[PDB]
Amino acid sequence: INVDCAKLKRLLKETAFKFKALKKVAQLAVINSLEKAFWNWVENYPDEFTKLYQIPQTDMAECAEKLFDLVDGFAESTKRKAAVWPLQIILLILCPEIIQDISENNMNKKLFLDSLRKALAGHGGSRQLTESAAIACVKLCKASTYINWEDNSVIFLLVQSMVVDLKNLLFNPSKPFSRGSQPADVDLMIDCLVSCFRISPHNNQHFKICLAQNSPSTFHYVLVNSLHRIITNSALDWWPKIDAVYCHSVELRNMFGETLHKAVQTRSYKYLLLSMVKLIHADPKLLLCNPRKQGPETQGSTAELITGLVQLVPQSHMPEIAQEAMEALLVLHQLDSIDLWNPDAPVETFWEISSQMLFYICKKLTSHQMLSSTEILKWLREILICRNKFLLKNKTPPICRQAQTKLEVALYMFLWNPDTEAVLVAMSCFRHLCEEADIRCSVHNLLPNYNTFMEFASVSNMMSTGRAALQKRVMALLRRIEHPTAGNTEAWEDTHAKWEQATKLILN
Repeated sequence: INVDCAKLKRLLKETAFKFKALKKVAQLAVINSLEKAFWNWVENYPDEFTKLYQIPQTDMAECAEKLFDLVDGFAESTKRKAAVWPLQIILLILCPEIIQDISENNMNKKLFLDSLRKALAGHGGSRQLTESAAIACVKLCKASTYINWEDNSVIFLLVQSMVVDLKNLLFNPSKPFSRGSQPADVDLMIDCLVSCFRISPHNNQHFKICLAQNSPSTFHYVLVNSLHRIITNSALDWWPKIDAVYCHSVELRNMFGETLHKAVQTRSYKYLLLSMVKLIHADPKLLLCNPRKQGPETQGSTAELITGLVQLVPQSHMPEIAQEAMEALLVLHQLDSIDLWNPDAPVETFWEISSQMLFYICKKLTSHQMLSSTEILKWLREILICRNKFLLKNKTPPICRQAQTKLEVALYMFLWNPDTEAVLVAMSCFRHLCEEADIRCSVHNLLPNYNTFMEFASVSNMMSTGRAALQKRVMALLRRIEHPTAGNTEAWEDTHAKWEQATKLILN
């Protein structure tokens, strides 16, 4: 439920005065709800928590102390004590004066708080107390990033955060004993890392310990997920940002290379690659706002990245990854992002890599029939539009006419495709091809059969019916063309070869 500050006071007051003698197993779920609602109160209301640290409403603390006392009595230092500790911590955050006071009756708070530090180093005790202390401290760090430099617990934050009692339990390159139910609570991990970044942006040890190659790739998954979170969940901790992260980038475009090489051939590499391609979808600049090794021409870095993406779209072993690779390659082709592909002379490198990408796509597409093919075909539509705009925003075929002809080879070869959708999409995107030829220039000697292509646009956008009637319409418009082309002839020969194998197969 939604909970505001006065509403929170009402909730905790009501639960407080009736919180006597309630059932312990009932009180466990009560404590869990009391934990959960506080975060919603944090997230929806931006600055009311800020106000708490300027004008202390002592009524909230007075209400919270009774809950403190009964829950502390409820522990008896048992396993239940663990379930005390997270909500227990939140409470202290809700008493700004007793934090300075704790560092007569307030001595009771000391008997967990120092004990908290005593359990934060994992000194003695059990694993359960250690884990619960870690969860509580992570929630503490997550809370205190909403404070704006009042320094009440920011000094206490610096005490318990950059201590290895927080780090070396979680960010330890070896001994990841974290828990047994899950290999590592990546939500716990991500909250600790993200909070530590948004406290000290220019500190870089915690980035370094996970971006190491000899570091286990679980840390790498944590890092890429955390970067996606920083990309998305903005406006809170608004003063840190990814701009300091921009420079620390070369090992990312490297790590993409090694992980892609592994994913060509445990099993979590798939999830890790999925996360990285999702991040590339999230922000284009990060992998390429870098020292441009694309500038060196022996192997262009941005070109290498694009080819590494393109190697994934035809493969159906990892179909969902193909869906976001699809999307990411679409996003890189945006009007702003392509300028980032090369700081200097972006036009040549952009056109070369776009021509190479269409060549590889059309060759692999005409090579064989795949299940995703129609979707891939739809993708080509958008790709064409973007590069069309590019030339219009700009106003040479070493390879461009080769991939150009290989495009309409695929268009004609899908004009016979059994599925209706592929026929509609190809017969639609013929207009994009002819409109590109229009933007190139009149006489249209560069592209013959132009009026037939406009007629393809019309026959695309009258009507949708059964397969047979559109087949006759396609037959008629194919009959109506008159000027031979290399692409037409090549498509005919390829279809003839396919027909020979098909008929030989059918007869036997």
